[PDB]
Amino acid sequence: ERLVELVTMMGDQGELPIAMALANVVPCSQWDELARVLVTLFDSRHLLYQLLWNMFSKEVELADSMQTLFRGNSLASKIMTFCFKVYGATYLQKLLDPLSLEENQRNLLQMTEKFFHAIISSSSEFPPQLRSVCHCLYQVVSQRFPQNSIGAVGSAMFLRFINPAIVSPYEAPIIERGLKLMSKILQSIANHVLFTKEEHMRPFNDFVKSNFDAARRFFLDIASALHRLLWNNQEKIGQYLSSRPFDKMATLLAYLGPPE
Repeated sequence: ERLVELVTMMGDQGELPIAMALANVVPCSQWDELARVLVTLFDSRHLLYQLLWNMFSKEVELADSMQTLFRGNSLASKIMTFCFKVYGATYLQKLLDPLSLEENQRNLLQMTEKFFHAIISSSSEFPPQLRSVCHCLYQVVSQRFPQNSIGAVGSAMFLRFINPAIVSPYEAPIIERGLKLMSKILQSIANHVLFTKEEHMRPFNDFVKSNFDAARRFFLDIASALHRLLWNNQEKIGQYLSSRPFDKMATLLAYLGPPE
């Protein structure tokens, strides 16, 4: 059963040719899947950060200054969001899994101060396989944008790792909404952005700006086998390859063909 290696020495090809082809080509919908795949199998051959560095580099020469960066779902934010999940569903599980508008306003800060507080002093217990994913992202961003640029790491994390799990504890209205608003405050901190038109959160705009430098310290500290895809897209991930990696692809596949 050496379909297991041959198809892996295939995807893991050096230069990234069969992967820039699977990506430039594979179905828009099938990108959540292509990320589970690409990420999980480049880890195992020790070439992860050649995969991440590629997918980040490209989606950085897009952007238009880096506040559009990694927000929304291209195939690099999906890859990203995956590294985040897999590698850190423990820290975030054991960092969180301890779980009259002047009283409904003196309280949303006493917990937010306490929650955010755990966040930004728990970098000592930050998993080291993630430090390298952030370090990686960090220096790619910096290739182009050193107007902060640690800020991109910080927005990417809070938006797509913490705040997901804080709103809904499903990846781990009374308290549920009492989390969603902390989540509004905490994204405001990460983003270096104040409340304007949305004028019920106007009041916390001073809690937000009091620990934006405090949130950078911690960002700065923590940054320092399916196939069905191939077989179903083979004449197009070969017409692509025409600008012997394909011969290898086309001979391997001639030797297979999946039932379902």
